[PDB]
Amino acid sequence: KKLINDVQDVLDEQLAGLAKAHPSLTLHQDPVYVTRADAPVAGKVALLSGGGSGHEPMHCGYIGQGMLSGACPGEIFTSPTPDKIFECAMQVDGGEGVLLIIKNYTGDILNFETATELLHDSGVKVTTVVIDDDVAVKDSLYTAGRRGVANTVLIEKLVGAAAERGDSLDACAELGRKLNNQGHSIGIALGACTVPAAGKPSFTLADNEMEFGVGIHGEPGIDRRPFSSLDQTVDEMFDTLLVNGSYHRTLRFWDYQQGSWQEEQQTKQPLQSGDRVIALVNNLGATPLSELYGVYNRLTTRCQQAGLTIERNLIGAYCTSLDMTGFSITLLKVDDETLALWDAPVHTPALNWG
Amino acid sequence: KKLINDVQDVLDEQLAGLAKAHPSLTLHQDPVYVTRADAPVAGKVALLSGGGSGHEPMHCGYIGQGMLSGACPGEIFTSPTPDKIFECAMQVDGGEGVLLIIKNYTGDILNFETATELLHDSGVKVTTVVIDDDVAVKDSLYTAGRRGVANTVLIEKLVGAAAERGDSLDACAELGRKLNNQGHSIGIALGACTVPAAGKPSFTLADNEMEFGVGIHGEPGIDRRPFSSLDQTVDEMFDTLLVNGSYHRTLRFWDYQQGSWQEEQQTKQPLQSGDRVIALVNNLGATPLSELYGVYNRLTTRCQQAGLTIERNLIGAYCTSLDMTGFSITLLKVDDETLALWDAPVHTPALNWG
Repeated sequence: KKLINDVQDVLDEQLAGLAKAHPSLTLHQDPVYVTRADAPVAGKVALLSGGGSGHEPMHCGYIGQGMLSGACPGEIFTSPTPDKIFECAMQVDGGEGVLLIIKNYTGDILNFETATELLHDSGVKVTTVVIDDDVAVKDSLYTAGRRGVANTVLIEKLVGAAAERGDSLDACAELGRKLNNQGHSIGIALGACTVPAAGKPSFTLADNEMEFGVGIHGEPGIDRRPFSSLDQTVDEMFDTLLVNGSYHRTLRFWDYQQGSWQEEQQTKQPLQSGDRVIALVNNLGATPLSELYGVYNRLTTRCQQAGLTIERNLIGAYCTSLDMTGFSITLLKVDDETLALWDAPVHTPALNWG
Repeated sequence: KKLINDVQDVLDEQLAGLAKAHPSLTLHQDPVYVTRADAPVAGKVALLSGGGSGHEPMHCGYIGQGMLSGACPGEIFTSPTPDKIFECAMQVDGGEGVLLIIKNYTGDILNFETATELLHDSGVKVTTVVIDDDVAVKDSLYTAGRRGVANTVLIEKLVGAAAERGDSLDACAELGRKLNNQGHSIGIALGACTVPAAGKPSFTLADNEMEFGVGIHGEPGIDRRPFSSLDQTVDEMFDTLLVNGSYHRTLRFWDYQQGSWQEEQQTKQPLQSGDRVIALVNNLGATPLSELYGVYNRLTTRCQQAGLTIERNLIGAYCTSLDMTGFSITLLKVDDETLALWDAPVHTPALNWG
């Protein structure tokens, strides 16, 4: 049961609605991508992201002043192909370079890496930010690292304010990478999503089961455990953020000066007493907004007990998984300079403040 | 399967979360209601509404500059009692009177009318606007008229901007009543919501059925019909707004000069070729945002064919029914003066622009 017409047409119809609804956005065709109406903006770093459809408002909802210059939607839960990304970046280059924000998945990484090389060869100054905030990893053989989830939104906003303020390409990439090392996420599901071309949900769950450590692509989580109460659920999530906070991994970034990928080992420290944070209680798609307030209520108690100070918050549907019933919690460690970037103007379909 | 703890505590915990999340709000206790942190604002008409919980963000998400002065939440899908309303109005009176916005339900009307008389007797200048936008009525004996649904949000914003620029109580009331006569709504459901004290959803639907003409209290609609496609669904909704737009009914308003209720026969005219409209595509709770863009896409086509011009739009979760899978469409006739009230600053948890 989905509000769609023909299955071949679902995205054409939804992107048509997006363009008609938002005069500040330009829907480009052949290939299809979205940019701010006034892109390219001369003399500022352009910010680009993209990924599968089915995460609305991520990413097209974040295109506008103080956030993304453009976004490349793909098929449902499928990365965009290098051609969209190439053309989108060429469309938004304002003479100061383009920063690509890439969520850590195999498809996304491959496609965005391919476009990056293609761009550099056409003389576009470009570098990259990889997001890998989801702390839930199944104990098995593999490989893919940590997934990029809701902290992508917070980094997009903070790096967007830096770009808009007029920071250089390198300063913007450096902030994005630093913030990646300081943001932590975990998601749960009480019910699965259904992809239009399915006719049945991603997975099934008994009435007393939750899927713990879930992504954004409808995938089952790292395991099935009992669902007992909101407080218990929030408590296991918050505890996991702490115990899985420490993380060492190899990441690649495009070095445009040398025309090659620079590998780096990077370390995340866990959140500690005394840290100041931005909290995102993110709807995965079909949870009542009221329940998210109940989650926020418990989250503040656990933060207070652990010595964490929530400085700012976002509560709502910011990075979704179609019609999945569940939510995620993201905590991102900030300071005075980062808070000032948060409070800066943003004028997008999904986030607006002045 | 709900994100709650003890059933007795659901609202206590969600309202705690609301208050901790939003420093611009003050949560008052004994009795519980919500106001702007700086209420009462001296020298301006105060706007107040309220209703059952379960419609979040309506109404507490609409408290702030340019919209509600305060709101009285009741129990899940139950009107607040006269004591909350009385105390809330007393808290927000700025010396210029209080305007109560009431959704047309048996419980809401009785409770807000009782508080109106009480306030009048305490020397508070007060009057009322009734909202009865839902054009779907079952053909049977009953007697409650038309329900107040998502047009309440648009009216609260437009009347909120007029109160904020300094219009008198009478001018704000007349604007609210005029707007009520020019707005038309209809909702459908593909899946029912579940109230916490239920453990089963409010109705069941075959996989090819929809509940047509549904409200916001999880009630089944005016009938069950086949569900075939997004387009057919939107078309039946749109067609229904037209054919049921004409409406003659009796409303009561508080005359504060005579200290009595003033009955009035009021007429709604249907939407017509050449009309300019604000369009709201409202999530009833668990519909993916992407699908709402597909609805907007079809809605624009039908509006254009009918000769209607959509001047502004809102798309998202603005007046919900817990975890109901469905949506409503609201069209409100406007002119230059009304659009300028729409474009005016509003600073609330759910609506924010500059």
